[PDB]
Amino acid sequence: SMDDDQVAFSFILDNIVTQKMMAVPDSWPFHHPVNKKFVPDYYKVIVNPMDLETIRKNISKHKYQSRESFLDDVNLILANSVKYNGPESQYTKTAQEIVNVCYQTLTEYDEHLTQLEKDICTA
Amino acid sequence: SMDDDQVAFSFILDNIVTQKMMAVPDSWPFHHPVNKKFVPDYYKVIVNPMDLETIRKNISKHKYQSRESFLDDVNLILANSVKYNGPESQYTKTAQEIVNVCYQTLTEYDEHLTQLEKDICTA
Repeated sequence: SMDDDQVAFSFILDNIVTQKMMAVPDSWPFHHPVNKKFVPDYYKVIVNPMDLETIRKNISKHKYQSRESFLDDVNLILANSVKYNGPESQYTKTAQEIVNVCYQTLTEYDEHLTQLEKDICTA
Repeated sequence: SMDDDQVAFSFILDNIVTQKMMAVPDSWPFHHPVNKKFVPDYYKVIVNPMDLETIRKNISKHKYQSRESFLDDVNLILANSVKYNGPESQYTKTAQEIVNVCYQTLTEYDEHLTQLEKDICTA
């Protein structure tokens, strides 16, 4: 955590979220936990909610040491939207675009992220 | 088929399935229709089953003239796994890697696929 390699890794993840994922058009409903005021049954339907703010808080606490656990939480946003909104919902298409810009940016950064992941583990 | 644009389009889709999607680790359960011998209630729960072999058979018969109909079947695999296995299931995570690498590869081939789609449409 105090390790600069961990901090640099978390910093890159945070910027995937703020520069790319939160920039998806109409993505605001995914930026924060679902508000039960407007979606009253959400937490009765969805057992493990996930949203971009929760991921950013995990990043700020250095809870991700490799990209797989980060991508697992990102993917959960989409899977939850398939369950709640439906597989063909406009919201699900937006969530898949959030996933796509994340996944594809992770691919672009593969060699950089691999080095950081190794240096986090070594430390 | 004798239309070379359609054949080339299908050929590219087929290679997205065999080179990328079927190469996902532990993805074999998605390669063929679910075997009810091992998953006895599957077809009682899932009304529109889908799998990668069925998609490949559709590709061989040139069912897809654009990426949209192809993606509809790809996303149906994921929708079925969210419903049957749950949003957090290891199987759903595998399905999401299949879907995610599919979108990423389609984006990589965008310039080829857009031209082919237009040349199929004009005819």
